[PDB]
Amino acid sequence: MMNLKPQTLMVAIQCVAARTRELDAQLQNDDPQNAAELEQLLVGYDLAADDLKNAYEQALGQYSGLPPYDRLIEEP
Amino acid sequence: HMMNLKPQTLMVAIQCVAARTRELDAQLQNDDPQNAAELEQLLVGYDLAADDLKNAYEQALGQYSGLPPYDRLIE
Repeated sequence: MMNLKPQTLMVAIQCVAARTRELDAQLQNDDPQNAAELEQLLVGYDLAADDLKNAYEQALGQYSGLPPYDRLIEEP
Repeated sequence: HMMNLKPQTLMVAIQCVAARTRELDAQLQNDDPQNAAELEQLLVGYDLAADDLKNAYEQALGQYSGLPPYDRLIE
């Protein structure tokens, strides 16, 4: 039940967004490797991303000066 | 007592940060010191996040049954 620190939330959000773009790039490759498995992972990454985003929207009211959420998830 | 992140979110985060940390460690052995300072600053941050994640996941291991050991996540 503890909260995560806002700094932790930024690191996690940026990390999962990058991993998500990495797997999307693989899947759009001409002859894809392990597609079923990448799609299963991506379900999980999206759920984690959505949960992080909710926690960050709380942080924005509590810790000053944080970037807008759309900046953290920018490509790049 | 309020973000209420799900255990599974913490698992994905833990794994993601451990992987990004190994990536930056690898890059530091490529023999290009150009941005070594910058990668080392980032690595401090990644380690801080990893510690905070680890704390939170240990709470989860106390509230819920059948979650994987922490060490399995960071292998």
